[PDB]
Amino acid sequence: QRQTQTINDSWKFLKGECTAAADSAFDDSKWTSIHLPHTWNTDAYTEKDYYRGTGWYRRQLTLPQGWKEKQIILRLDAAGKSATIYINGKNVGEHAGGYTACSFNITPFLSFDTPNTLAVCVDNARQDIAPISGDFTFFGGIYRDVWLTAVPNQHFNLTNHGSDGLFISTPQVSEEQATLSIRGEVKNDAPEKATLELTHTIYRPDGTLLQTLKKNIQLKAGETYAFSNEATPVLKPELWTPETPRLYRVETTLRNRKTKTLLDQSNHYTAFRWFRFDGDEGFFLNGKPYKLRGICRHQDQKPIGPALTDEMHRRDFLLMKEMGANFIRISHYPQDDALLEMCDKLGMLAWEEIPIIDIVPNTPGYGDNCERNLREMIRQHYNHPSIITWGYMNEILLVTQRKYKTEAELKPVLERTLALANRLERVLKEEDSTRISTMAFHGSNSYNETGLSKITDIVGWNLYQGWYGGDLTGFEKFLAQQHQNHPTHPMIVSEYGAGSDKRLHSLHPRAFDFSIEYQQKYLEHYLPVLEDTPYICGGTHWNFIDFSSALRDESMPRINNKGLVYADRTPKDVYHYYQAAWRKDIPVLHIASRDWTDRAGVQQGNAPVYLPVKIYTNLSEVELFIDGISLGKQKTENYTATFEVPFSNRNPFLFAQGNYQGKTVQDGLRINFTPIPACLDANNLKGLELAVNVGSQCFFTSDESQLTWLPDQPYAAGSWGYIGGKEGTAQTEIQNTADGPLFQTLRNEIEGYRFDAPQGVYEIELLFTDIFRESTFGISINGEVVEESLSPCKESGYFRALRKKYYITNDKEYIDIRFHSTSGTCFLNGIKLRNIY
Amino acid sequence: QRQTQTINDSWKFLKGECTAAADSAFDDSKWTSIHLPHTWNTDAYTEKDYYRGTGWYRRQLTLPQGWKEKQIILRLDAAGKSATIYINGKNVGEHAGGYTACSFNITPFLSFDTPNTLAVCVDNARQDIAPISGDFTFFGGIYRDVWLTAVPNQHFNLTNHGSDGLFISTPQVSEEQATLSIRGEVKNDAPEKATLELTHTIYRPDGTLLQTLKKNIQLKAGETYAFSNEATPVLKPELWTPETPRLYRVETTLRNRKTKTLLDQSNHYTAFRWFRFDGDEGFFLNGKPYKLRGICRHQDQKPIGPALTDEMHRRDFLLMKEMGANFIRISHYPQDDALLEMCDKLGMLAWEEIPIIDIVPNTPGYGDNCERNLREMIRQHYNHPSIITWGYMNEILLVTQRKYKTEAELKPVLERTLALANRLERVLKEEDSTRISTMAFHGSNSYNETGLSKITDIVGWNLYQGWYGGDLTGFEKFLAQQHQNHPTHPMIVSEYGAGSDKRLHSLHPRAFDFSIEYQQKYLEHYLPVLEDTPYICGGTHWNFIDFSSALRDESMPRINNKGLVYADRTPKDVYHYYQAAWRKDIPVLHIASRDWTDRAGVQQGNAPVYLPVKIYTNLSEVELFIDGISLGKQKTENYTATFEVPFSNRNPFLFAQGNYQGKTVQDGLRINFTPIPACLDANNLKGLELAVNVGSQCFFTSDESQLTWLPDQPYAAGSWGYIGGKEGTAQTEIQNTADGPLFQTLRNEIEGYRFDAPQGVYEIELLFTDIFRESTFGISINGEVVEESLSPCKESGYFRALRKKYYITNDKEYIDIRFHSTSGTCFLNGIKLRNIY
Ligand SMILES: [Ca+2]
Ligand SMILES: [Ca+2]
Ligand SMILES: [K+]
Ligand SMILES: [K+]
Repeated sequence: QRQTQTINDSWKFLKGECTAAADSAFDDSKWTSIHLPHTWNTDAYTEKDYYRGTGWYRRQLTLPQGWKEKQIILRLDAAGKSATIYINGKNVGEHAGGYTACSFNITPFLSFDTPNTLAVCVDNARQDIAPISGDFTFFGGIYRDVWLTAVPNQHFNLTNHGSDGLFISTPQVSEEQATLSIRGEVKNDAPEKATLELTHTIYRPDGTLLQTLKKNIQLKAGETYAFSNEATPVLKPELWTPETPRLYRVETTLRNRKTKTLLDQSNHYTAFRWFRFDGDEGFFLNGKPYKLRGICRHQDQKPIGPALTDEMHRRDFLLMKEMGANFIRISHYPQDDALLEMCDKLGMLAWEEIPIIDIVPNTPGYGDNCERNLREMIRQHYNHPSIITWGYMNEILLVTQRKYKTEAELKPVLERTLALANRLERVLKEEDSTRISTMAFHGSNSYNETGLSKITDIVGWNLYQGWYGGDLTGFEKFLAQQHQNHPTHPMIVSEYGAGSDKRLHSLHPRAFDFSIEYQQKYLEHYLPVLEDTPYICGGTHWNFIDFSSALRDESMPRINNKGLVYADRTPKDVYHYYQAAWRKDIPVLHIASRDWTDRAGVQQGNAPVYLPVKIYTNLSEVELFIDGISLGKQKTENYTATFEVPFSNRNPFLFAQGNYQGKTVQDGLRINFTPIPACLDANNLKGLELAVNVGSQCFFTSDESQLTWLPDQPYAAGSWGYIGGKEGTAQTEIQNTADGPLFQTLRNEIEGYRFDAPQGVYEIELLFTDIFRESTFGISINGEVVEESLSPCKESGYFRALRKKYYITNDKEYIDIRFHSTSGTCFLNGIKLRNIY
Repeated sequence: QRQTQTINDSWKFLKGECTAAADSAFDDSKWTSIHLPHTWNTDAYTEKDYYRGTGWYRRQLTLPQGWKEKQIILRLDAAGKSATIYINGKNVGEHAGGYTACSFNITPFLSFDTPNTLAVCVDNARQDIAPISGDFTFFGGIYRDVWLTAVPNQHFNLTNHGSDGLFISTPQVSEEQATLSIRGEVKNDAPEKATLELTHTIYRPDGTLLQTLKKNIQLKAGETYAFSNEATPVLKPELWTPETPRLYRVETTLRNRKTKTLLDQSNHYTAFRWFRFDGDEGFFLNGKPYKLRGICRHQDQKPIGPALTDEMHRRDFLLMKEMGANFIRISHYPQDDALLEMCDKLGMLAWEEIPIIDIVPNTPGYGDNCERNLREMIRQHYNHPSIITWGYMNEILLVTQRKYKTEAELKPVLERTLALANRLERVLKEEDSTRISTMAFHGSNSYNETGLSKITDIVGWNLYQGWYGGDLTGFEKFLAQQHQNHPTHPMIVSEYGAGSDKRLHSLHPRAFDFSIEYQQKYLEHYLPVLEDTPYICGGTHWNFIDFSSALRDESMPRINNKGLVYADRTPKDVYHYYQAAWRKDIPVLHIASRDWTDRAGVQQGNAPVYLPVKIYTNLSEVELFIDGISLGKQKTENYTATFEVPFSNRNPFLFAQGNYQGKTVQDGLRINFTPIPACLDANNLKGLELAVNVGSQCFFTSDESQLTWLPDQPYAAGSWGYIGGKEGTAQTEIQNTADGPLFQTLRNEIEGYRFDAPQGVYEIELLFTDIFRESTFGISINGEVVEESLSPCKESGYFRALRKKYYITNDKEYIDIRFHSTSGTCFLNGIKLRNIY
């Protein structure tokens, strides 16, 4: 019989090279105790320069005596980026690739009456292994399951590109009938021949038997045997869709032909579906038009990296499925079996790819490792009915076009690129003729002009109009252009998204302020275009999660914040916009304010402060209440509705309801509101901490201090605000603060800041960061100099926070701060006023 | 005149020893760029052995030309645990004590032509500085503001024990009139004699001028002049309470006698109140009985330690004040001026102490440094009218009596201890006769038998009956016996609390399961005893926050989790228990399920799963709905009501309402519910992840995977559950897992675990941690051996997680897992079951 179990436990780990670390008798007691899955790159969640290099893993293998006559296969499901396996000091094998499995028959190197030592040397510094470039962290270590499989001396091949050795397909599929094809290899590692019986048992979705195939076979000592048995056509077969994931189990059994002793067994699922892509009418599943509703998903989770356990992969999947998605771009690398098991069983169409990104370098051996990862991916994930397309390149021209400008420089790189591309297209269709090929392009017509877009069956456009420049309307314009010029290339929008940050909100959202509201604006424009345009087969949203990308700065450094859920898998409000549009079966009513629970605003006297509250819903009409008071009904358009809500009380309870298919549907939540006075006097100063996000139109709420910094406002008599200057913005990371975004916007060429305020003693905090890589200025308040010559970049350097507090005695009816430029410009990034006496 | 500003910006930091790190011509370019406040000890949030030792801070000081003729005073508000300060390489001064400020006149060391170097050597290893022991982390670094103050040559004394140099008190206070005493010192740092005018301006709470006092003073060169001025008696003074914090501003001004030019100015608050502690009748404020409704507050915040900005101290105060507290025990050390400012101005009585804890060591200079720290605390904080008592020792016999059990070992230690207490009591009464002295005891009568309880004006008892032993009712019993045996000693319950973990919930809460429910049970019992016993002055709940204590393991290692709010200052549900009991002015209606948003339970058929939902409120009657369905109106007792709630749907909306003072009050929220079947079959197995918290009556929801592990249940025909064994519990930290509490409980001597499940292919995961520091045992599943000789402690060691996954083919109608001992005992800490095929 076959025994499969993990050996994820009882490991020792050492970061860095170490000579003698493979030896049986090496002393490792001072090493770190760990448990797989593991990564040594949690540093990538704070450090841009994460450790790329070597690390050593050691674990004892003490073999069970019942395995004395079995073959022992070791499987590493992934290790980034490469691994060399030692058993008792003997090199057993090596693997190149961070996202595909590898397996080794380790029987010869094992003892059965002594301890055996397993030692894995892992390296994520190697430049001959994909990816070498791309918008994510190249995490090092053994971050998927590690298995031991013991099998009898005759068994199915388990050392074919780390796969299961068996491959099931369906050559023909129609409403009326379909045909099955069960192929694989049997291996005999006994010293003598053997006569076997092979059995293929096929079960309907409902568990009952549909058919048994039997074929007797013989193998001589040390031979591997290739079979390929068609099956009786299945009549009126139950077809698979994401919505009806009908699966047929196929159980393949290997027994000794005389004694009928069971030897080895291996189960797989199969399904019956066909599909095509149409440059004019889109995607067709089982003959019917089918809009692909997709998201892409990276595999990491802050702060553990990609060392996820399998229930986390399943949790991720439940979230994408409850949102209503029917398609997933598994990108940019092949992901855990735990995930693909769910796309088959619970139902999701799948696109899977290997990470060849940005630029084909002239690195010796790169192309060859790429082709092996393509074969590994395809052979390992071949039996997953959910997968309908493989891909191998994503934006392969992006860095190439940035780094090479002349036609002379482009020439050799475009040739390398077009070569590797056609090569892999051939490797793909040689490994699998049942699925579609695909490539993903950044938003450039040069993928057409260079020839790259004639290569695959379908094309993916990564489109960011309205985020990385352009207009939101350029998105549908870019796609209509591609469709008139290239009407036979069927298109998927394989990427679109906008960053958001829970700390930032705006009544006037713009791109690259990273407010919750701009990302919503961007997605609310993109999604109907995807749903209502026939030559768009679908879109895959980039990305389902906020994910690790150590090289990024922007509002959340080390993080790509374009997710629909946060890194911990709490959903952003906009997740429920997708749900409203994609789940018609249930009611969706979501007050879109879980991202905006700590609100502030400038208050005229005692009048209520108006701030928008948004609702995502599939109901047609919704009514919103604040502390019991109705704010009327509103008809939904585009699954959304905004109310202008009067905030007053400090802990208001928001409540929404509406009718859906005859049932009443409700939602509610409490939030926090703090009014800030527009006109300071001695009463409203008690307990006031007036804090302004100078140079920005966003409310910034610290997640460290819970303080909200108000949008900048110009000075008006009776009130407070800035005098002169223009808004300035950076996306570079700011040292020495948790509150990056507050320092990344500033009022440049500022002339003053004024507070009309009563006489007294005041605490003034000034926030500076020089983002213009020289500025020197003096600061006076009510005619007294508080800085003679402040130069933030000479004190602290560029992109580094300075917070300076001053105690100020106001003997006037105002607090007038003036800036006196002497070099460069005057700038101010934030200001906070408190009355002390 | 006077200019005060921070120099928190533009610092360089190096951890560890460094030679010549003080020299101006040192190269610190490869040091770390940091911004004060800073601690080098964020490692304490993960590591138990956090680094204790030396750290170096360097800054350039470039002085304004307008300061050329002024005295520059440098003030460090805190450095843990000691600081030595260097100006341009020359030792300026030293300070011992991590929680009090220090100040130095650095004018003689500075130049105005060339830049200056400020270097600070900070050390958190010195054993001659308190604390040497105690249940919190001794963070190193400069974690409070650092100031420069430039003053003219005649100025108020700023180098008296780091204080403001002024001392204002009210020698007599009644409702009819009060006296006011305004004292301080003036320093003439000029080489020439000076003749000055000293002005005190006293303002009513409403801002109007009440009195101007004026005296001429004359100072020789270099002289320090002590003034003591008595104001006119204040008639019908506005009395201060936490509910009415009326403050009188005292403005003290120094003028050049001839030219009338203003030289220096210092503002302070005084207030008029008197208080009294009675052994029979408790606490009296301004003649009226007053119950002290207190909390304690540590000053750290995960993961930045004590390096809080001042708006974070203000945030903490607001939450404390919104809860209804009127008393804060500022422990175990004095804290930020930003905190005491809110106590005076927004209203909260205060006890403040220095950290002499656990054992008076036999260390030279420790007594001397404790005395210096007590003088510093009283002088630096003398002018805060909220402070009504000073303390200096907390549980000073706790470690003494653990370490020494023989009278010969105890005799010297008790003499050292009584000597220091008696020393510090007279220092306190020397420094401040306007305030009560206090000492906090652990739950032992030895404080009475040693005479420690005879030293201070009042005594505090730290009491944990129902947490660290005993029954809940032993709390009121311990207090009653104290009161009858020592009726003249007035009593505060100065610590009481119980740990809790958002991940743990129990329908049968018990001590040290760390469930949210047990902490509620404990506090629901303690609070009314505090409210209703007359001879209890009040209590200070331990603690307001979950806080850093590196030596703690238990359910959240490195964290003391007895908070009313989490480390990030999100409130626990029980925070609103206090709010309902203590706020009469606002309505309080809180569904107690923000701590329990991810529910799950065992479902019989399609019958609904019943789970308690608690409500905290000061309403007399509440009505709970679930998904629009009402569940009745309940009468509240002890500010709480519990409903038995039927859960079926996945995303239920809970809604609560009642009446308060005529108006309708509401609350509501969504949570998640996952039903787990009691009887497994083909249908309900698809999508099922049956996970069990073996050997515990707690639900455990992982905050990493979001999966809930069910309380254990014994096997029953047709269902699933354990067979044999007893429950076992460890508080030691579990290596190699984020889900510690799951692995801390187990079924010891277990015999099997069984699921009545259909035939198929199942994934079983078993969880192991040996907690008994030898067990070896075998495991079989339906008679198939899966482990011949598993010894968790031999493969991994004690208190380390093992997660083993097995794939098993089940030909039967049950899955039967049996354990077969060999050495030690069999055990299981967790089990999870999925159906693959
Ligand atoms: Ca896995
Ligand atoms: Ca401070
Ligand atoms: K700003
Ligand atoms: K357990």
